[PDB]
Amino acid sequence: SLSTEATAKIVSEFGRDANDTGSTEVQVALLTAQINHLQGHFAEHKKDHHSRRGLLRMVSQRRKLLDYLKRKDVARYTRLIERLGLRR
RNA sequence: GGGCGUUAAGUUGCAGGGUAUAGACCCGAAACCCGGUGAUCUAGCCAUGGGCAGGUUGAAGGUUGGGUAACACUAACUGG
Ligand SMILES: [Mg+2]
Ligand SMILES: [Mg+2]
Repeated sequence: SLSTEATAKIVSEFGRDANDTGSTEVQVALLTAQINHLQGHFAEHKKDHHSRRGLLRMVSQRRKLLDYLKRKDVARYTRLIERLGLRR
């Protein structure tokens, strides 16, 4: 689950202060950040089915809570995906 | 007693009739063996030079976009 140090960086700008660790902005950011790095892990290995199963949770959850906010505070999303990368 | 002999002139030439060896009345095989001449046709190969109007289809490969959590996937265009 990446480094205990890491994510320290990403709570800023996304969050209003450090240890504001629960804004939906950050977890999404935490998830993507892992996922992205973590796609390297499945390049090599790749027949590591089990590890993948955990991945999709990250992806499922990410997407599930990326949909939550779509209902609350409009364009509190259109100010973060492009800020990050993903709307495919 | 028996068998074969003694009682029957031969021989050397010349001509003829046969026969033996020879091609041995004449013509005639398909073949067998020896030694030469042939890859200017043709089979294959070896160098060295030529030839294939015109019209199709459109593999791999590349680029881009869609698609994926990432892949798969898919669309043009390019390519030949
Ligand atoms: Mg562990
Ligand atoms: Mg010749």
